[PDB]
Amino acid sequence: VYLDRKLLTLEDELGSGTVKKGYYQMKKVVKTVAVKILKPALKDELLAEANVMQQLDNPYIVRMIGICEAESWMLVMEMAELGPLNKYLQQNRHVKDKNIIELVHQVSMGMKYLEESNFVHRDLAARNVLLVTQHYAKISDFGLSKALRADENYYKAKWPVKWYAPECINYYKFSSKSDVWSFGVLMWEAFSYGQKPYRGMKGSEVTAMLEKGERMGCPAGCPREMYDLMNLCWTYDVENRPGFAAVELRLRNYYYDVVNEGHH
Ligand SMILES: COc1cc(-c2cnc3[nH]cc(C(=O)NC(C)C)c3n2)cc(OC)c1OC
Repeated sequence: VYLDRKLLTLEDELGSGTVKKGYYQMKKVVKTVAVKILKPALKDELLAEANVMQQLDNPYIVRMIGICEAESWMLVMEMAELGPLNKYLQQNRHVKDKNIIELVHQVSMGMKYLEESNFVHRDLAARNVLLVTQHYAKISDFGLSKALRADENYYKAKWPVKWYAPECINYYKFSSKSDVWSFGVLMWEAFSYGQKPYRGMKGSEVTAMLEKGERMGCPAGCPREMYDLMNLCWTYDVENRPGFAAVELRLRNYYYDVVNEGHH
């Protein structure tokens, strides 16, 4: 959890606090890492972030190496060389539909685990799915994430409104079902090859559209089954909206179906 700064080697910027690629000399190897670096509230956020990641043990969730205090406060995590899913698909338009399915199923597996762990993510978007390889996705960015109280199935709170469920907007209530809503948006982005959802619309206009029972259209080349899954994620009523255990299963099965044809 606590790291020796002199074992860390930063490069002179992935994004902009800032995220920078670095090297942490480990027990025997040198490990490539991503380092989140800050510009009191800001410092406690980072430790809260680190506390959440510490509690999570799953192949489809970014792993924290530890925290560092030097020039600035620094959060050191495993590196995802291919970066954010939305950018990847934007620059790689010929990624196959099967490959996209495989990646979003991987995200659902990570989310299924987060649910069983009683954590809400609250920033689940394609920008926060990071690619270790073209066939290996991990969930990142636990800056807004909350551990649910033992006696509550939701957390009561700028928001990424286009990814938030009606109950988040209407009642400030975040649950795993809210994350499922965000996952639908993320699915939409993945099949739209990393285009922004609700193009040209303001936050308030989105809320209005959703209130009328309208949902985003089926992306070009997206299988009807995956668009059916998207819309089910976008179930307005929280009770009728599926959980991640159901979602992961629907994706597991349809991925295995598609794989079977790739041979047939
Ligand atoms: C390889 O290209 C990029 C890679 C990354 C990146 C890679 N590995 C990571 N591990 C934890 C991260 C992390 O905490 N990321 C937060 C920014 C979500 C994180 N971000 C981020 C990028 O832009 C943000 C990139 O595009 C230049």
